[PDB]
Amino acid sequence: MQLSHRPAETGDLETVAGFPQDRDELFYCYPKAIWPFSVAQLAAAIAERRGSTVAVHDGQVLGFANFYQWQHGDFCALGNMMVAPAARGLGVARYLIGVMENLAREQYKARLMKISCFNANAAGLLLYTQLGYQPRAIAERHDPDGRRVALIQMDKPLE
Ligand SMILES: Cc1cc(=O)oc2cc(OP(=O)(O)O)ccc12
Repeated sequence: MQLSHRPAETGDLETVAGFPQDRDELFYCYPKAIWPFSVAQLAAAIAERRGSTVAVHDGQVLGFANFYQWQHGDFCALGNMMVAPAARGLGVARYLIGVMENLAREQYKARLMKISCFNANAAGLLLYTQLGYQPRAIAERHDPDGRRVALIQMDKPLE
């Protein structure tokens, strides 16, 4: 894996919008989105968020992430973390999370990164734990079927 990163571009939209493979995956990375996902929904998120970034390997966009909260001198909150289906488990999310941690430190002077993860997303909970994130709180949310889910709110000091 030879990964690089750059800001997301218009031309990447269609690729990235192809990443969520089912309603659960879309919900875990973008819970306000409606299935089926679309470029317009992704672009609307990008326009109201900050730091939309892609990860690239062998000429392919393999990952995407941004911030949905940012508070200068304080923290950022990571969201829209998506990985191409052929590139799962290969370190793309770990890579991009490290890039986003640097961006939060450098641009926003953040002392903390927040990641919230829905309870069903075991792979996410385990990854964030490996990367040094700690659970802090659990909040109730509702999924598109009106069923109660638990949002596990995690954080990590930055340096
Ligand atoms: C997990 C997740 C990803 C994302 O991109 O946005 C989120 C936005 C969220 O907003 P509320 O706290 O429900 O207002 C919750 C979770 C996420």
